[PDB]
Amino acid sequence: NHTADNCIFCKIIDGQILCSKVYEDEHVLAFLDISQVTKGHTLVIPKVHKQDIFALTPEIASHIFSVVPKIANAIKAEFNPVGFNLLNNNGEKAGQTVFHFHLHLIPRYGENDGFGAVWKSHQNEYTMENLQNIASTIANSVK
Amino acid sequence: HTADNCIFCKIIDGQILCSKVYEDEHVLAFLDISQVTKGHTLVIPKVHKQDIFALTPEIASHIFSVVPKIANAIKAEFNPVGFNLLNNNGEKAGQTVFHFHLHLIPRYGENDGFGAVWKSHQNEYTMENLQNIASTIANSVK
Ligand SMILES: [Zn+2]
Ligand SMILES: [Zn+2]
Repeated sequence: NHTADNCIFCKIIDGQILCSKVYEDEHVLAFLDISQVTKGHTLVIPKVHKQDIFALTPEIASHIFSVVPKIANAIKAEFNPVGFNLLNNNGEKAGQTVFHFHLHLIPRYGENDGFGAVWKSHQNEYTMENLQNIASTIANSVK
Repeated sequence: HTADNCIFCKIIDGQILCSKVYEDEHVLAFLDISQVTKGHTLVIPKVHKQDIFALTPEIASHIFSVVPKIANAIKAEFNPVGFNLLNNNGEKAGQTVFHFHLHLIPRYGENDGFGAVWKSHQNEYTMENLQNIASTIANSVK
């Protein structure tokens, strides 16, 4: 459904589409998200087309994340944000719009930011027994 | 914030219980007791680092290397419709536990306790503005 040939991020990697580049190495490319939900909003992507988190190998995942602190620190040093978020969306129903794995690096400046997490705990819907069974179910499936 | 007062360091040290999903030499993953969605899991380094800015490349790679296999296990078991990763740094960005950690959040639908407010500012930037912003960041990367 989402092939490399039709992928806009692969087109950026291949230079057919322009980007405002923040960092590049053999494994990853980082460039500004044109939406700029906050000033300096940056995307970190693997050069190899992987659709979402479930398709990353350990090596690609390592290469992607290994550059995040240095990029976050650069944004921090230059724009002095009060906070910072990382976000990744997988699946149309979870907000994914470009089907090439990417992490959003989002600096926060305060009250008037374009990003915010709506967050609600469902803690009391679970007993101790329930959590133990959810945890072992996941644990036993980890490859 | 200190390492001796850190809840996650206590869990790593076995002074506090957790619902363990995965552990290796460098990382520990366990359920977030808030369970914003069923199977909501935290992945944390065993070494105390407060936030994204204090991670070394080596620690960052250890953390993320195991995320896809944990995300896949959650997906295989509960068939979510989607999935999000979230990390909060600084109290103004939502951080409440001061030991770096990633939230792995499966998504099922309308009862989900995670959502994003997302406001584009695309038309407030020219190409020149974006070029200058990017260069400023690029030149500051150490
Ligand atoms: Zn692609
Ligand atoms: Zn700690």
